[PDB]
Amino acid sequence: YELPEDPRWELPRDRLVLGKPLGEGAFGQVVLAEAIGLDKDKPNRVTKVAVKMLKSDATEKDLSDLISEMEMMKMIGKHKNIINLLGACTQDGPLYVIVEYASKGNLREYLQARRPEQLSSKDLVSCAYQVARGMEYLASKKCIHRDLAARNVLVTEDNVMKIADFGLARDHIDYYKKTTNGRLPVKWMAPEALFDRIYTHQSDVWSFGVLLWEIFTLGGSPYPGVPVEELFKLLKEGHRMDKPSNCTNELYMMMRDCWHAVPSQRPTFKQLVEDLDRIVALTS
Ligand SMILES: COc1cc2nccc(Oc3ccc(NC(=O)NC4CC4)c(Cl)c3)c2cc1C(N)=O
Repeated sequence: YELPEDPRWELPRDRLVLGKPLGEGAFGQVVLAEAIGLDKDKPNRVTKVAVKMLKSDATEKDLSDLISEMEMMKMIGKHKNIINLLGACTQDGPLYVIVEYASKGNLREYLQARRPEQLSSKDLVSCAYQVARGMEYLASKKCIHRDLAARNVLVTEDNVMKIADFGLARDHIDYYKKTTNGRLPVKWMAPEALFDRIYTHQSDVWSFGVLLWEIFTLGGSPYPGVPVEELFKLLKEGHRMDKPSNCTNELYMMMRDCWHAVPSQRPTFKQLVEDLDRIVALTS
C-alpha cells in the first residue's frame, strides 16, 4: 500500500480538520470536514467539505475501488451540477478523497422535509432541469451513471443539485437485496438494463423518468409494495406509473417519453435539458 502523489490535487493533512460523519454509510464512510485554504489564493479561509475514506476493516480491493473513483472524477472534470473533486490526501497516511460539500442532504430527504419552506412549482421543475444538465455533461463525457435516483442527487446550501455516484463501476448484482436504509434499487432500472444487463445513456434516461416522478411526488417511493417478481411482470406488461398529484400533463408526458419501451425512441438528456429549460421559464 504505497499510493503515488499527484501535486494537482494533493493537500497536506494538517490542512484538514475532520468532523461528524455523513449519510448513514450510504456512500461508504464519509465525514464532514474543514479544509484550511484549498484555494491557494485565499489560504486563510476554511471550506466545508466532504471526505470519503476506507473503513476500519477494508480489504486491499476496497482501496483499489476508491482510487478508481478518485481518478474517474479527475478525468470527468468540473460541472456545477455534479459532485466535483476538490483534493486528496494520498501521502503518509490513509487515503482521503475530498469533494464538494452538499449541506442540505440528498434530494429524497430534501423533498420530504419540504412537504406541506414551500417549493414553488418552479423550484421542482428548476430542480429537474439541473439534474438533466448534470447528466448531459456526464453523457457528453461518455459517463453512464447506472443508478440515477434522488437518493444519489445531493443538494447544496445554495440549493444546487449535484449528481453523485456516477460511474462507480462493478460487474450480476442481486435484485432482491435492498438498501438497508429502506430502498429496492431495481425500480429505477430500464427493462433492457434489468433483463439483458445492457446499460446505456438511454437506460439512464429511463431512470431520469423515475427521478422526475420522485421529484413531483416530493420524495415518493416508486412502485410501493411491489416486490421484485411482480415488478418484472409489470414491466413486461408495459405498465407505467400514474401521474403524480402535483404534476402537469406536459411533465407526465416527459416521464412517459423517458419510459418508452424502445430505448432509441427515448429522448436524450440534450433534448430533456432544452424542454425543461423552456418549461422552467413559464412556471410560478
Ligand atoms: C449532509 O448530506 C450529505 C452531504 C454530502 N456532501 C458531499 C458528499 C457526500 O457524500 C458523498 C457522495 C458521493 C461521493 N462520491 C462520488 O460522488 N463519487 C463519484 C465518482 C463516482 C462522495 Cl466521495 C461523498 C454527502 C453526503 C451526504 C449524506 N447525507 O449522505
